[PDB]
Amino acid sequence: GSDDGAFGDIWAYMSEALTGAPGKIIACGMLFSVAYFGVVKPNLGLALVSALMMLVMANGEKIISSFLG
Amino acid sequence: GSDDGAFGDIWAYMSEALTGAPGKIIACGMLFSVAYFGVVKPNLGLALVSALMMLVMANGEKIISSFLG
Amino acid sequence: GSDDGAFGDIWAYMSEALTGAPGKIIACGMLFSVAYFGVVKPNLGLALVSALMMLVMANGEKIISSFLG
Amino acid sequence: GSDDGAFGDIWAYMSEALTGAPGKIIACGMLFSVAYFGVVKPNLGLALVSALMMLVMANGEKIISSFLG
Amino acid sequence: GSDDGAFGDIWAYMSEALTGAPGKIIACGMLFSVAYFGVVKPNLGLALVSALMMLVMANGEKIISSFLG
Amino acid sequence: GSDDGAFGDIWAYMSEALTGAPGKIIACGMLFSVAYFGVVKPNLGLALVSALMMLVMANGEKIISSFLG
Amino acid sequence: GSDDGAFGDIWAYMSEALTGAPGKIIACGMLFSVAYFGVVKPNLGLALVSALMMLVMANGEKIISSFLG
Amino acid sequence: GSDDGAFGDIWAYMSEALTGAPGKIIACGMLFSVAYFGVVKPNLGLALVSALMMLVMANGEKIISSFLG
Amino acid sequence: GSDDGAFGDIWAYMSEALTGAPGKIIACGMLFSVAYFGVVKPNLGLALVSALMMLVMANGEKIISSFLG
Amino acid sequence: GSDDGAFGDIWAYMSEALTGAPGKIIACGMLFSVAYFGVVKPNLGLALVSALMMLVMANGEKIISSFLG
Amino acid sequence: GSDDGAFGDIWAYMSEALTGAPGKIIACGMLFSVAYFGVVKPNLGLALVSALMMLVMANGEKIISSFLG
Amino acid sequence: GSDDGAFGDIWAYMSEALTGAPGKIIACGMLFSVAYFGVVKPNLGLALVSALMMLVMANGEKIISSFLG
Amino acid sequence: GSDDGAFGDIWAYMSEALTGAPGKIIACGMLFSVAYFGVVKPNLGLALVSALMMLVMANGEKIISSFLG
Amino acid sequence: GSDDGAFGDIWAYMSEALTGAPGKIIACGMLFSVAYFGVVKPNLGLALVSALMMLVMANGEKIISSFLG
Amino acid sequence: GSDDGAFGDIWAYMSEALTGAPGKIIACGMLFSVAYFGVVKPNLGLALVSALMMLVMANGEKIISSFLG
Amino acid sequence: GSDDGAFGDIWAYMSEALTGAPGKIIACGMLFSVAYFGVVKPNLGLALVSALMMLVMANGEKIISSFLG
Amino acid sequence: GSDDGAFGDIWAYMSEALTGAPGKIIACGMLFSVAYFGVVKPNLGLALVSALMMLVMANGEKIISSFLG
Amino acid sequence: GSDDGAFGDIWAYMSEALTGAPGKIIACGMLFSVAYFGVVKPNLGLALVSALMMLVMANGEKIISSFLG
Amino acid sequence: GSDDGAFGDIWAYMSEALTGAPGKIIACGMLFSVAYFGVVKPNLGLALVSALMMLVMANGEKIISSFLG
Amino acid sequence: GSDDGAFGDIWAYMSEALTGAPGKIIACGMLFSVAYFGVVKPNLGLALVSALMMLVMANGEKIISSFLG
Ligand SMILES: CCCCCCCCCCCCCCCC(=O)OC[C@H](COP(=O)(O)OC[C@@H](O)CO)OC(=O)CCCCCCCCCCCCCCC
Ligand SMILES: CCCCCCCCCCCCCCCC(=O)OC[C@H](COP(=O)(O)OC[C@@H](O)CO)OC(=O)CCCCCCCCCCCCCCC
Ligand SMILES: CCCCCCCCCCCCCCCC(=O)OC[C@H](COP(=O)(O)OC[C@@H](O)CO)OC(=O)CCCCCCCCCCCCCCC
Ligand SMILES: CCCCCCCCCCCCCCCC(=O)OC[C@H](COP(=O)(O)OC[C@@H](O)CO)OC(=O)CCCCCCCCCCCCCCC
Ligand SMILES: CCCCCCCCCCCCCCCC(=O)OC[C@H](COP(=O)(O)OC[C@@H](O)CO)OC(=O)CCCCCCCCCCCCCCC
Ligand SMILES: CCCCCCCCCCCCCCCC(=O)OC[C@H](COP(=O)(O)OC[C@@H](O)CO)OC(=O)CCCCCCCCCCCCCCC
Ligand SMILES: CCCCCCCCCCCCCCCC(=O)OC[C@H](COP(=O)(O)OC[C@@H](O)CO)OC(=O)CCCCCCCCCCCCCCC
Ligand SMILES: CCCCCCCCCCCCCCCC(=O)OC[C@H](COP(=O)(O)OC[C@@H](O)CO)OC(=O)CCCCCCCCCCCCCCC
Ligand SMILES: CCCCCCCCCCCCCCCC(=O)OC[C@H](COP(=O)(O)OC[C@@H](O)CO)OC(=O)CCCCCCCCCCCCCCC
Ligand SMILES: CCCCCCCCCCCCCCCC(=O)OC[C@H](COP(=O)(O)OC[C@@H](O)CO)OC(=O)CCCCCCCCCCCCCCC
Ligand SMILES: CCCCCCCCCCCCCCCC(=O)OC[C@H](COP(=O)(O)OC[C@@H](O)CO)OC(=O)CCCCCCCCCCCCCCC
Ligand SMILES: CCCCCCCCCCCCCCCC(=O)OC[C@H](COP(=O)(O)OC[C@@H](O)CO)OC(=O)CCCCCCCCCCCCCCC
Ligand SMILES: CCCCCCCCCCCCCCCC(=O)OC[C@H](COP(=O)(O)OC[C@@H](O)CO)OC(=O)CCCCCCCCCCCCCCC
Repeated sequence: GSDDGAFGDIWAYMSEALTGAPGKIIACGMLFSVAYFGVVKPNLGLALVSALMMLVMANGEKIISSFLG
Repeated sequence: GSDDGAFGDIWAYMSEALTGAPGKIIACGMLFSVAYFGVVKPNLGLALVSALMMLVMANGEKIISSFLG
Repeated sequence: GSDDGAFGDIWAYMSEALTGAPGKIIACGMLFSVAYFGVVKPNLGLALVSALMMLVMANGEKIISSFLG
Repeated sequence: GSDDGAFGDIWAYMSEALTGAPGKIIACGMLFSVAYFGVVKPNLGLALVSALMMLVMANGEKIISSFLG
Repeated sequence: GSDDGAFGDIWAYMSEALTGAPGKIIACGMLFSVAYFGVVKPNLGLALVSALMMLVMANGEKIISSFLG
Repeated sequence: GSDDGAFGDIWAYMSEALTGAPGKIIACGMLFSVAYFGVVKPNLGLALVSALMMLVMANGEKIISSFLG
Repeated sequence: GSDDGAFGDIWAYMSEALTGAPGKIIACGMLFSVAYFGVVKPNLGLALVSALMMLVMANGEKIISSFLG
Repeated sequence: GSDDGAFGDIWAYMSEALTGAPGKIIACGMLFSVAYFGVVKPNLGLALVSALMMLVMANGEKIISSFLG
Repeated sequence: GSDDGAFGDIWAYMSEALTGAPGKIIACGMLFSVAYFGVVKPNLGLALVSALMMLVMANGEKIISSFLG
Repeated sequence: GSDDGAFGDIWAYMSEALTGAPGKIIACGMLFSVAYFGVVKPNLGLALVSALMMLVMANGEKIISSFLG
Repeated sequence: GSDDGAFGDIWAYMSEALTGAPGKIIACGMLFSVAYFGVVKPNLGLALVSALMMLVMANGEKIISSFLG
Repeated sequence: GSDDGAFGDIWAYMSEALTGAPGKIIACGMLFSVAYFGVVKPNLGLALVSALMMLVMANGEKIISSFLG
Repeated sequence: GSDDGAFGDIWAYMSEALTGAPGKIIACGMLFSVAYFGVVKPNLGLALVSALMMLVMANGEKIISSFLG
Repeated sequence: GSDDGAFGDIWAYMSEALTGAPGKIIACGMLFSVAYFGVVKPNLGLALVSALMMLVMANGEKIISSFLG
Repeated sequence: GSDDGAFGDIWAYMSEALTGAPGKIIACGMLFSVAYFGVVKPNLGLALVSALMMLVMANGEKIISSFLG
Repeated sequence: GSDDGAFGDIWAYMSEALTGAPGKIIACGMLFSVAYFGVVKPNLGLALVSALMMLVMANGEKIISSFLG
Repeated sequence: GSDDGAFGDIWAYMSEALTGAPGKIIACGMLFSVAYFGVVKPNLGLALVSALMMLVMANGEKIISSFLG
Repeated sequence: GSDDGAFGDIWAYMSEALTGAPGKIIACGMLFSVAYFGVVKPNLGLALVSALMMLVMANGEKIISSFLG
Repeated sequence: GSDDGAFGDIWAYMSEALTGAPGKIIACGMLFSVAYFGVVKPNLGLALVSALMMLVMANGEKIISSFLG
Repeated sequence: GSDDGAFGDIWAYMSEALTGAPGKIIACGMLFSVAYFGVVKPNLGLALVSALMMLVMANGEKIISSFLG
């Protein structure tokens, strides 16, 4: 695929925001949810799941560029 | 089928955009939705489903050209 | 039925366009809709439905010629 | 009824065109509409309805000749 | 009523044409309209209505002769 | 009521067609719809409903003749 | 009211046809519509509504004669 | 009922297609849906339901001919 | 039933794809789901259920051809 | 079955990924879950279950190709 | 209220049919639905609910005559 | 208000029919609808609602005469 | 305003009929409509709306005389 | 109640089918469901519940005739 | 009850399949489940329960025919 | 509040029926449900809850009159 | 409360059936459940609970009449 | 606000009916619904909610007069 | 804006009626609707919404005068 | 209580089956369970408990008839 065109700026902004401020906000929300739901039932496995999800988010642009030429 | 004609340019643009900027934008939206919905209920299977959907998108032009001569 | 006559050219163009550029454009639109609606609710069954619809489109001329003599 | 007379040629042309080029054009339009409306809401039942309508078109001359002597 | 007189030939021609070539042409037009309007909104009930109308046309002479002595 | 008159032939044809070819076509359409809608959500109760509807169709002439003298 | 006069024959024919051949034809049309619309959405309540309507038709002459002296 | 008439060919085609190519296509769609929905929640009871539905389809013509004379 | 006709090609493609590439893709999805859901709760019985479902898929064409003549 | 066709690339990618990077990621997740759940209740049998599941994953393509021709 | 008048026959027929053939048909449909829905989830309480509904139907005329003078 | 005048007879007939034959027919229709809709989803609360509606019908004349002097 | 003049009698008759026989007839029609539409969908809120409308009708003359001097 | 009338044949067919072929089919479906759901969780109490339901089905006509006069 | 009618073939097939191939498949599934669940917790009582369930399946047709006349 | 007015009769009937025949019917239904649901899971606490609910029903009119002046 | 009225017959039937045939059927079901669940875990206390529940059923009418005047 | 004017009588009637006969009827309906829905699922919290709603109804006029001057 | 002019009286009446008799009538209707819809589904949040709406109505004149000079 | 009525046959069958074939089957299951669970831990007290349970089953009809009049 080609990253340029009429929608090149939108794709660039989305890719930068995936690991940028919106992605960091979503990760912080994940951490907040993990901490909050652990008040009654402490479960640190959800922290590992959130870490894996943040790892996927960090590699989301690479996966998208690999699958879509 | 024949890729040329009066609508050849439209079909060419659509095929290139399927794996181009609009397709990448839709894939990034899929990743964003997967990350967002995992704040409360972490589910990494939806990431696999999104990967399969991006794989289908990458092969969409081939499928269309195979089915429609 | 007879494929010739005053409307022979129109019927020929429609039959060729069913599996030609307009049909391919409609199939690409189907794929785009399937990818877009899967952002929030990933459902790969709609991809199978779209594949079946493209299969019907590929055989549309044969069905029409079989039913209408 | 009698197929001859002053309007025999018009009736003959209409009967031949029902399963001829105009009928095939209308059937192709039915297929195109079914494919187009399935982009957002894939519904293959309309394909069955269109097949039944083409079956009725193929037997339209027989029905007309049976009802009208 | 009496079928003879100065207008006997006109009445005879009209009665024969009701189920003859003009009636068959009108029935074929009904079928064409049913097929055409079903491209966007497939509705096979109109086919049943057209069949009933052709049944009425086939019995039009009998009804007229029964009502008018 | 009286089954004869100017509209006796139309009523006779309608009564015979209720359990005849058009009624059988409608019943086959009911079966096709039941089979088609069961692809995604298998529901055999609709088959029982269709059987009851065909039973009503078989007794439609008797009901009409009983209600209308 | 008085059933005789200049329009006595017309009123007599209408009253006899209400439960006669035209009324039976309308009832058969009701049954056909109920069967046809039940192909996609089986609803046997419309059959009960049609039965009530035929019951009203059977008593239409009595109602008219009661209201109009 | 009588299988002949103006709509005899349509009824014959529908009856043959119920257990013919369209019926087989619908059954294959049932099998595909059963296999697809079993990816996340394996449920082999739906396979039994589909088998019963195909059994009903195989006997649909017999049921219709029994109910409608 | 008869495998030929206007829909013979569609039925042939569906039957070949049931045990072909789409069926293999669905089976691989079944295996992926079984492996993924076993991360937290290892359950190898779902593997046996998936094997039985693939066995049913392999015999789907035979079952359909046996039930539908 | 045939591994080629319109969906040949998708099936090839899925088969290679079953024992490739996604399969290895799922196996590593299995190991992580086994290690994590053993903090409070050490149970090494789940390690054997995970080893068996990885063995099934390694032979998943062979099983699918054997069952689906 | 008064049971006579222009609509006396309609009311009499409705009251007799409430506990007559149509009411018995509706009760048999209730029993059939209770038996059918108990295939997957056996629930005999719905049988008691249906018995209570039939009891209400048996006393429907009395209730209507008591409320409406 | 005054119950006499040019429209005194119409008002008297309407008031008597509210709790008379037409009102009883409407109440019987309510009972029939309650029984029919309870075939699939037994709900006896609708019977209580219908009883309340019949109670309102029985007191409709009193309410109208109280509000309108 | 002044209630006398050339149109004093018409205004007096209209004001008396608002809460007189025609108003009572309209209120009875409201009650009949509420009872009839509640056969399929029992909704007693429409009864409250009708009561409010009758309350407005009872005070219509006062409102008109207050607004128009 | 009276078993005769316009709907006497429908009621007779329903009563005979309650303990006839459709009732036996529903009972066989109950047995199949009991056997199938006992693969993972063997529960023979559901067999007793199904036996009680078949006992109710055998006495359904008697119950309906007792409740509805 | 009567084993013949429109649904005689369906009932015959279901009765033969209860102790035929589908019943044997369900029994083999019962045995497989008993063997599989005994890997961690060996319990041979479930084998006796499965034997009793197969005994019930073998006598299912007799029970159904005894309860339903 | 005032118990008289246009709706005095409706309120009186509702208050008398709360502890009258409809209230007793609802209480008997409560007892029947308690007995029925205790077949599998005997729970006599629901009997105490039903007794408390009947106590509330007996005092419903007093509560309503106390809250609403 | 008053046992008479429009719902007097329904209340009488429910009260008689509480200790009549339906109540005896529910008690027999309780005994059957107690015997069945005692195959694996013999517990005769559930028999005492069922006896107490039958005692409550025998006094249900008295309790309802005492609470509801 | 001012309670007088052209709509003073309507407002006075509505305020008196809020805690009068219509309000008492609505409260009795609330109690009936609470008792009815507690047959299957006894929930006395809905009684407390209904008591709070009646408390709000008793103070509705005060709230309206406080908010609207 | 200026409150005087040709339409000063109309604006004054509307502003006074917003918090006057018509506004109070609308608020009482809101309370009645909240009480009525809470019979089946008790929801006291709608009471808070109605209170907020009455608060907006009380400040409607101030908002209008602030926005429109 | 009365043993007759609409449910007299069901109650008679249940009472006869309590000490009949189903009761004997349940008792044999009790004996089989006692023998099976005694392989590892021989406990003949469970045999006495089963004997007491069979004694209760033999007197179940008497207890039910004594408690329920
Ligand atoms: C960075 C450090 C390493 C990362 C952490 C290690 C992995 C941790 C996972 C196991 C923790 C176990 C205790 C969890 C506690 C727990 O209850 O988890 C709950 C969570 C949800 O799982 P299910 O939906 O199966 O849960 C159903 C219920 O059990 C609800 O919990 O489990 C997972 O997410 C497991 C899947 C992660 C493993 C699968 C990963 C492979 C799929 C993704 C591959 C990439 C796809 C890319 C797409 C673009
Ligand atoms: C690239 C790496 C390999 C790809 C990933 C591996 C496959 C992953 C699938 C299983 C993950 C299981 C956990 C998911 C978590 C989950 O809940 O998923 C939810 C998602 C939606 O499934 P349903 O609509 O059945 O879900 C109903 C509810 O369960 C909602 O979840 O499941 C799927 O998409 C399964 C279908 C994928 C498998 C079918 C693929 C074959 C059809 C497409 C073939 C191509 C068609 C082409 C048309 C042109
Ligand atoms: C090429 C590979 C093989 C093709 C793919 C295999 C078939 C896939 C179908 C099942 C996927 C199930 C999951 C879908 C997910 C899903 O939700 O689907 C939604 C889609 C719409 O179905 P309904 O309108 O019943 O849906 C109502 C709601 O459920 C909305 O989804 O379902 C279908 O299209 C089923 C009908 C396809 C099967 C019928 C085919 C036979 C009719 C056409 C025969 C030809 C007519 C020719 C006329 C000229
Ligand atoms: C050649 C292969 C066999 C043909 C295909 C099998 C029949 C397919 C019908 C059912 C598919 C169900 C899913 C459809 C999906 C669907 O939504 O359909 C929509 C379409 C329109 O129906 P309605 O107007 O009832 O729909 C109202 C809304 O539901 C809009 O859909 O339904 C039909 O056409 C049903 C009538 C066909 C059955 C009636 C046929 C008998 C009348 C014609 C007899 C001949 C008259 C001759 C006059 C000369
Ligand atoms: C021949 C064998 C015996 C016939 C089959 C047995 C009856 C089967 C009915 C119950 C199956 C339950 C599962 C269905 C699955 C289901 O969902 O059904 C859907 C279908 C539509 O019902 P509703 O419109 O209430 O459904 C609203 C939604 O639930 C949509 O399903 O239900 C019925 O048709 C029930 C009415 C049949 C019973 C009423 C019959 C009495 C009225 C007709 C009397 C004759 C009138 C003659 C007029 C001339
Ligand atoms: C050929 C081999 C023998 C056939 C297979 C044996 C029967 C299998 C049924 C039980 C499997 C249980 C596990 C299923 C898993 C399951 O969840 O099923 C789901 C499916 C839908 O049932 P419901 O709509 O009750 O489900 C509501 C939810 O539970 C959704 O599942 O259940 C049925 O279809 C049961 C009805 C079949 C039995 C009724 C048959 C009698 C009616 C048809 C008679 C012919 C009518 C002819 C009209 C022309
Ligand atoms: C190729 C090797 C042999 C195949 C594997 C052996 C059979 C394995 C089954 C037992 C494993 C037990 C542990 C599973 C672990 C487990 O939890 O399973 C879950 C799965 C779903 O069962 P249910 O829906 O009863 O589960 C409800 C909950 O328990 C969810 O698990 O169980 C089955 O699929 C049992 C039915 C298979 C047996 C029925 C087969 C007969 C019906 C199909 C016959 C063909 C129909 C053809 C239609 C065209
Ligand atoms: C003749 C023998 C005696 C009759 C049977 C005894 C009563 C049986 C009721 C309890 C069985 C409990 C297990 C059911 C299993 C069950 O799930 O039931 C479902 C059914 C529907 O109830 P809901 O709509 O509350 O259910 C919501 C969900 O739970 C869906 O089930 O429950 C009822 O019908 C209870 C109301 C009957 C009791 C109210 C009767 C009083 C109102 C009618 C009075 C006459 C009005 C006349 C108007 C003209
Ligand atoms: C004679 C015996 C005593 C009468 C029966 C007792 C009252 C029964 C009501 C509750 C049953 C609850 C279960 C129902 C089951 C149910 O689903 O009901 C459905 C039905 C419709 O309510 P909605 O439109 O709120 O329903 C929306 C959806 O929930 C559809 O059900 O509910 C009502 O009618 C409640 C209103 C009756 C209570 C309001 C009465 C006060 C207004 C009328 C006052 C007179 C106006 C006179 C104007 C002239
Ligand atoms: C012919 C031989 C004698 C028949 C068998 C003996 C009765 C067997 C019942 C107990 C078995 C216990 C183990 C079951 C295993 C089990 O889990 O059962 C499940 C099944 C469903 O009960 P529930 O809906 O209470 O279950 C909620 C969950 O526990 C799901 O199981 O239980 C019943 O059906 C009990 C009701 C039968 C007893 C009530 C009968 C009286 C009502 C019907 C009277 C006739 C109404 C006629 C209307 C026309
Ligand atoms: C006449 C003799 C004395 C009456 C009986 C004594 C009270 C019995 C309650 C405890 C029995 C415990 C075992 C039950 C077994 C049981 O499972 O109960 C189930 C039932 C439902 O409770 P929940 O909805 O909390 O249950 C959620 C799940 O646990 C389902 O059971 O519990 C209650 O009803 C408790 C509330 C009664 C106590 C609250 C009463 C105060 C509120 C009503 C005050 C009047 C409001 C008037 C409005 C107009
Ligand atoms: C007179 C005696 C004292 C009154 C009773 C005490 C309060 C009872 C409430 C708690 C009972 C809990 C168990 C209920 C059982 C239950 O399930 O309730 C269901 C009912 C509906 O609540 P939701 O819509 O949140 O429920 C969603 C689902 O849970 C459906 O239940 O809950 C309430 O109404 C709670 C709100 C009452 C508390 C809020 C009051 C403040 C708002 C109103 C203030 C006045 C507004 C005036 C506007 C003009
Ligand atoms: C006087 C005492 C304090 C007032 C009450 C406190 C506020 C109560 C609101 C929350 C209650 C939540 C439970 C409700 C239960 C509920 O279901 O509510 C339903 C109602 C309708 O909301 P939607 O249309 O979002 O609902 C869609 C569905 O959920 C239908 O309910 O919700 C609201 O009105 C929320 C908006 C109020 C909050 C927005 C206020 C700000 C906008 C107005 C500002 C002034 C505009 C002036 C223009 C001139």
